[PDB]
Amino acid sequence: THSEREKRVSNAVEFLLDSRVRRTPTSSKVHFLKSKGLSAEEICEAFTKVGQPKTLNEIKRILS
Ligand SMILES: COc1ccc(CN2CCc3c(c(C(=O)N[C@H](CC(=O)O)c4ccccc4)nn3CCO)C2)c2ccccc12
Repeated sequence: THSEREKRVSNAVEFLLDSRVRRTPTSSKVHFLKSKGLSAEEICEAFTKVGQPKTLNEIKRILS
């Protein structure tokens, strides 16, 4: 069964794949994901898993 970390990342992946979401800016999505309890590293992992890679620095800059 999945760890809580795995559940967060999986939920994020399914989110980032939605067609409406894909049209929403990166910054809004990153703030959203942080509101669901994802760390910057977990957010960065989800973006890579869907083939929309972002640097960790980019995600950190949004969250700062
Ligand atoms: C920041 O921009 C937005 C946030 C939310 C929504 C609403 N839903 C879009 C589709 C969607 C959502 C969610 C979602 O919020 N899932 C959970 C919520 C929960 O269980 O608390 C979740 C997502 C990410 C991380 C953790 C949990 N999942 N999916 C895909 C499967 O339907 C949320 C948006 C819809 C259109 C465009 C932008 C959206």
